[PDB]
Amino acid sequence: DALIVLNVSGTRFQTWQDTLERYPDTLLGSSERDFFYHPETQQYFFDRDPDIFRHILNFYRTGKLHYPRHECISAYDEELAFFGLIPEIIGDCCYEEYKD
Amino acid sequence: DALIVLNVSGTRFQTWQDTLERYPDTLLGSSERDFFYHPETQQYFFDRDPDIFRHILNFYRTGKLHYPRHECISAYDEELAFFGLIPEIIGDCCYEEYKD
Amino acid sequence: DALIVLNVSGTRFQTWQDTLERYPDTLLGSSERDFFYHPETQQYFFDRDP
Repeated sequence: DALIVLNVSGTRFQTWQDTLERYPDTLLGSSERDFFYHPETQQYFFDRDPDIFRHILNFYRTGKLHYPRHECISAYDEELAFFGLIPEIIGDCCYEEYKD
Repeated sequence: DALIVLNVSGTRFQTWQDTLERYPDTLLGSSERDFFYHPETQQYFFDRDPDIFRHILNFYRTGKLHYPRHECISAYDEELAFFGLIPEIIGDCCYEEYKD
Repeated sequence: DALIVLNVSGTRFQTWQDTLERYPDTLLGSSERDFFYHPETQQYFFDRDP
């Protein structure tokens, strides 16, 4: 029973190994996180926008992702492409409004 | 009393013990808070997003809660279910807005 | 030249004395902040919505 502290260009978060590494297909669930890991400070630094990463954390928490309404799409698209998320699992209502 | 420094999937929050205990029938008021107690780190990890936790703490502050207009309802009702919070207590104007 | 760290039910912030105490009419600019001050932790705790 261990949880790690990972920071994304500022605000940090606490994640369990099983929750974060249950989707090996995405870069988050692979070993590339160790590339972003910084053992010198015991932190996993991603250096990205610290609001969409929160949505990705909620998605991994529940298995379903939602799209922020005030973060637009040309900021959401870049984050979902950099993080390698699947854009076809982002909720049901949120999927429709994001597509619209 | 004491301002317990607890973080919920990221940033931390502190609030008095009695203010937390004003709703003992809820998960936080009852002994489930001790079940989430982490004496090794002196925090109460809920594995829940801090955004909805802010509204939950606002509810534990007073007799009224408010629902923001932007975030999706699904995650909000999920957080309501996990915290054991009743859904017919979420303000009055915000209640009808959530209803529609 | 000194700035204080004040926390409001969680997330904390850094404020200069002149900026925070330039409006004495409001409770923030008065001495009641010392009532919310916690010298035991060197923090000014308000415990409100952040």
